[PDB]
Amino acid sequence: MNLTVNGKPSTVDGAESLNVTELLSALKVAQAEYVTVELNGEVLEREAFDATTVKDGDAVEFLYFMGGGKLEHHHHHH
Repeated sequence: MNLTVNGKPSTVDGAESLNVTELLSALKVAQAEYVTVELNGEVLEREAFDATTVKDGDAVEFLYFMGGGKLEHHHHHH
C-alpha cells in the first residue's frame, strides 16, 4: 500500500491494513513508548497508535528526533 513518509512517495509491498503501531514496527522504532509521529499533519497520542488504522493512499510522518553525543560503553565481556 502507498504511503507518503516524510514527503517520500513510497509504498510498502502489499501490507494488508496496518495501524500506526504496525507502521512504528514496520519502520522499526526502539522507543515504542516515547515515539513521536504524525499522519497528514495530525500528531498521534500515546494511545492513538493502536486505534488509528492506516491504509493505501495516506501519509505517515516518522520523526528521528533525539540521539546522544556520547554513548560509548560497549557490552564486551570475556
